[PDB]
Amino acid sequence: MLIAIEGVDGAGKRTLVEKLSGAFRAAGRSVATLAFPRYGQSVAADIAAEALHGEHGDLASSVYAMATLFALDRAGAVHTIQGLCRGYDVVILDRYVASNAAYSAARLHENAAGKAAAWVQRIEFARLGLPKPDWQVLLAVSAELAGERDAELQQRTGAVYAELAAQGWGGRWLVVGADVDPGRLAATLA
Amino acid sequence: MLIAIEGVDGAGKRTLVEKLSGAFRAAGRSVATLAFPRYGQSVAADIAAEALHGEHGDLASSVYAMATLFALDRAGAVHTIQGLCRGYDVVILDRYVASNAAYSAARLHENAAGKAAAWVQRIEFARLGLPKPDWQVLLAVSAELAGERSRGARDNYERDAELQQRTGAVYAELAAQGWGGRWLVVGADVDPGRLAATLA
Ligand SMILES: Cc1cn([C@H]2C[C@H](N=[N+]=[N-])[C@@H](COP(=O)(O)O)O2)c(=O)[nH]c1=O
Repeated sequence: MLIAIEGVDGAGKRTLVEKLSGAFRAAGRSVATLAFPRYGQSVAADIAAEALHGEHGDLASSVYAMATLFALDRAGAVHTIQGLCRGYDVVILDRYVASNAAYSAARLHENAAGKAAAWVQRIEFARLGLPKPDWQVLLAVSAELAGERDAELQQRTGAVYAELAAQGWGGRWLVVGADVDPGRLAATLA
Repeated sequence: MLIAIEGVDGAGKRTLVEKLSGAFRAAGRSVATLAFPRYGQSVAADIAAEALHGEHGDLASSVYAMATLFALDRAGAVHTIQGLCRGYDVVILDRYVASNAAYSAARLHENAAGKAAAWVQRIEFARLGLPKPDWQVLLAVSAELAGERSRGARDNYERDAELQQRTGAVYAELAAQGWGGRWLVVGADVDPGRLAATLA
């Protein structure tokens, strides 16, 4: 089973990944995780990060260029993902293909049913061969709550996410809070 | 030996690569050739091509983004360029790192002393560790003649007549200062044998 954990930055994804992993193991299943972007593991991911820090000229000014960088990063992890999927019962990804769909649309002031989100599916899932996640778990957080733990882009990204999940973008979604009961979540995703 | 053929679009590089390839084979030197972008062999390349034809939203509008896809295309070809360099006496590349430096600077109305050229330098050679070619051969040609060759669809770069002229100008500067290594500037009527003899 392939599970993607999605949400805005500061939503609490890294932590929810561990908890959900802990719950699945307690239930007698093996679990491997992988996080994106794979900083330090792929040039695409490292250039994207740098671009976001004001490097590489006008690269960051292009929504589709940034999106492509994050996709090329995932493309280079296909062999890894396929490996984890053959060895472990559950593979949990800290951010996946929907992160590109959500942030790209938000930067373009589009919505989940827009072109950028449609484009992400055609590119990553079919052309690059990234496995479509069985479950996409949205750790939804309001703009207000996120602030506590780029606001406008972040807020709009949160909105695209809420809609992506409601529309079953790329598959079945589940919305949860950071406090969600690990054991109940694992049982629901079994 | 690694030789890179450079020039603007329609300059007639493809041909020169064939002719030079022959001269080398005649002189008893096995030759292999590779062209960039490696269409059909690199998703970065394929996407770059489609982006110049108006696809992938605002991709092509970023000078550095396009340069990056090409740089990433070549990076994923490092092992191959080395595999060729080992199995043949001469490797000929149809466009290489310099293409990226000339076009990127041209798109920015910059010259060889600009940031784009230096940026290309660091990321491709230094960071990505692309093998520096022993020879960079600039195939100079008339801007009028080159443009007509292409008019006879064309992507956003080919339709840009001023881009192609600035690209030629920057190219000449690159070769003139030995950007990235030793260059050789030739005309369309250059004799293959003579050139091959010179290069090797
Ligand atoms: C993995 C991923 C991240 N991103 C974004 C969200 C983030 N924006 N900020 N700041 C940025 C870095 O995300 P991380 O903080 O999780 O590394 O890139 C995408 O746009 N698409 C993707 O596929």
